[PDB]
Amino acid sequence: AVTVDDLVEGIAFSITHDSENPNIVYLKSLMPSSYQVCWQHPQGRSQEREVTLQMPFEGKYEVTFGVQTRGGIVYGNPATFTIDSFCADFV
Repeated sequence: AVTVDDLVEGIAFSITHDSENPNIVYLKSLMPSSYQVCWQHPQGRSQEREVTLQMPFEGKYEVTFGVQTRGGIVYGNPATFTIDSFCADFV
């Protein structure tokens, strides 16, 4: 079964700023598509494999990636991302 130490950014999942607008952040599962996944992120919870976040406010943010197993959901340690400047469009 998958463990906490498996659930590492760059391996089990990725977090990426949009190349054109860095206030857009893409959460993506790198697990096989048949895996049930779970995200805890700055606007709550999502079980979609790919999640888009539009973050208007400058700040430091956490994202936790979880994977459904036989024994319930296993969550990795939180990853962080930062938003460097304010984007009024996303308010």
